[PDB]
Amino acid sequence: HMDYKILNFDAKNDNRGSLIALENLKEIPFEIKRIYYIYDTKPDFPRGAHAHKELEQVLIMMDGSCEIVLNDGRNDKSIILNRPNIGLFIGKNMWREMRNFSYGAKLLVLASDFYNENEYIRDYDEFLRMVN
Amino acid sequence: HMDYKILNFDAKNDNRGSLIALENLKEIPFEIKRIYYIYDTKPDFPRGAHAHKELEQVLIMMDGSCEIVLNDGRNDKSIILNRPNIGLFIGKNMWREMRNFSYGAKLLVLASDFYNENEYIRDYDEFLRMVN
Amino acid sequence: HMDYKILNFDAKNDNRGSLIALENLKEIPFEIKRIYYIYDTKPDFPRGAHAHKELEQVLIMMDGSCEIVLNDGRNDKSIILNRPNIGLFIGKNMWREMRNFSYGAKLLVLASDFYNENEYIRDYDEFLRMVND
Amino acid sequence: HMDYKILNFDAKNDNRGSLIALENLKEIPFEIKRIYYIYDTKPDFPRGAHAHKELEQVLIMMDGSCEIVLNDGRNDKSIILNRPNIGLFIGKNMWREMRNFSYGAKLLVLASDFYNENEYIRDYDEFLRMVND
Ligand SMILES: Cc1cn([C@H]2C[C@H](O)[C@@H](COP(=O)(O)OP(=O)(O)O)O2)c(=O)[nH]c1=O
Ligand SMILES: Cc1cn([C@H]2C[C@H](O)[C@@H](COP(=O)(O)OP(=O)(O)O)O2)c(=O)[nH]c1=O
Ligand SMILES: Cc1cn([C@H]2C[C@H](O)[C@@H](COP(=O)(O)OP(=O)(O)O)O2)c(=O)[nH]c1=O
Ligand SMILES: Cc1cn([C@H]2C[C@H](O)[C@@H](COP(=O)(O)OP(=O)(O)O)O2)c(=O)[nH]c1=O
Ligand SMILES: C[N+](C)(C)C
Ligand SMILES: C[N+](C)(C)C
Repeated sequence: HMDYKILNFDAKNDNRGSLIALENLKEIPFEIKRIYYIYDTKPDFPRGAHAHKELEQVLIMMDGSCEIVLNDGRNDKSIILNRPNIGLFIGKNMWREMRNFSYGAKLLVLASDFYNENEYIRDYDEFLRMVN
Repeated sequence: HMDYKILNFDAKNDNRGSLIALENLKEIPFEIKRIYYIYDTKPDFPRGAHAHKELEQVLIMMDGSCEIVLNDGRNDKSIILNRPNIGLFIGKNMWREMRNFSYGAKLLVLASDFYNENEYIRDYDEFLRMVN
Repeated sequence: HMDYKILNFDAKNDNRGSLIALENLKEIPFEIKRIYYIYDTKPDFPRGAHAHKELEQVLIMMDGSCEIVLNDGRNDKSIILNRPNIGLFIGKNMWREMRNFSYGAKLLVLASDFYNENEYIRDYDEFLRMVND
Repeated sequence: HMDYKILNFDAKNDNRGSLIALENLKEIPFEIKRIYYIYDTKPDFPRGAHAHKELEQVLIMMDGSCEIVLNDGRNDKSIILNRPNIGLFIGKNMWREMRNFSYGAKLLVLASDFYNENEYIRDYDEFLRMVND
């Protein structure tokens, strides 16, 4: 019982393709203040390796695949994201890395707040002191 | 001088790839209430063919290409979206269609409000009466 | 009539996706000796700008779109490739460019012979001289 | 030692992107008679589940990732393909599956011979009987 959740999204499917709509405090359990997206990824060059005190996130794999590795201080879960109709809710005080990006994989992140470099914990031991 | 704008985004480029961050009332000229994204597109099956009174939008081509065709009531502009570091701001009282989607092209839309089927103008003549 | 053909491919479609199969002297009207693919393309960085007296090619956009521009010494013909089930045969004495690549668009090329840098014409003026002998 | 090889390809990289070239009896250790590509793949809809006495293949993920599962009648070997500059040679008397496709992932296959549905083994039990003669 870690603070993440798999979100299965409802798509409007038709001849012209698929559409997924995600709204503030409905499919998204917070108000979107920011989105960012990561592209030109490579499988040998992983990303993240950080935690956040207050910031909450929803991760959608727009293109390709990756392994999200989550850690709350004790046991740690590997979640593979590889389709656009699934999102990963990442709660508070959660260490995450993203590895094994398929070449050119495109990740989309929906953020509960504006970018704040100070509130990044980029040191795993510092994270563990903060958890305990 | 129609109510659209090309947005050239700043990317943090490094070994692990590219990251673009877009924030409420900074890179985005409104507060995000909703995002939706369109995938499994086809070049022979176009989309949109509608206008909106109040709703404002930012369009980002996450994958592949398409032609956005804009119309405000008089002259009409074709804008080709084909890279993730460019967004298209679509203002108020603007008719748009999206055609010539590359097979499997992925469009991302950032919306200034919650989904409201009533405020869709899906009739071009109705749109023109409303403009004049 | 310029020496190119649009090839419409038959796909085997099920709930697991689509398969296209291309064989020597059947859907491909030559013997594949080499294939090449291009990726990490950019809308603002076009490619091609060469011609070949002998080499026949078949072009397939596996991902995204680009604009193939074909010239046999008269006017440019643009052919948009934006789906994987269409191919473009390009015959002999054909100058070609490929521009307006969607970002990260991928092109597959089935070629009729082994790579010879010597047999490349990479100058348009050289190509017109060659076509006006 | 199972009859597969990981192929590392040399790419020509410039500011216009990357090109990989694959030739008969050079980077590909057979003569290409046919190529096929698969697209509109789904993580939950795996493909393959067949073997071939004669047909040699080279697999390349041009877009996205999948898990190739290889079996010559002993234990499964998983090989992840997730970049376009790696290929997977699959020799004779090899059962293969391809699963955990990223959504819309695209696979290119260079094949040593023309398509023969007759020469396909699409039953695993049939494959073990064949490998235990
Ligand atoms: C998330 C984010 C990052 N950045 C900057 C911080 C770094 O200099 C750079 C890369 O971010 P970084 O934290 O290293 O990325 P990841 O989570 O993929 O490991 O981008 C912003 O400017 N704004 C943002 O909203
Ligand atoms: C934009 C949007 C559409 N939809 C529905 C409306 C339609 O039934 C379906 C397709 O939308 P539609 O307006 O036809 O799409 P497009 O702008 O690409 O032409 O999705 C939602 O449920 N929520 C949304 O936020
Ligand atoms: C087509 C091809 C190119 N190359 C090399 C030649 C160049 O140095 C490099 C780029 O090829 P180039 O002709 O510049 O590519 P394009 O037709 O896409 O513009 O790749 C090979 O080594 N083998 C081949 O079969
Ligand atoms: C490989 C191949 C398949 N096909 C047909 C056979 C089947 O009806 C269909 C799907 O092939 P199948 O063997 O089911 O594909 P996979 O190996 O990806 O599981 O395509 C051809 O017609 N030619 C070919 O060269
Ligand atoms: C607790 N969780 C299983 C929903 C992540
Ligand atoms: C008016 N506009 C040129 C900025 C669209």
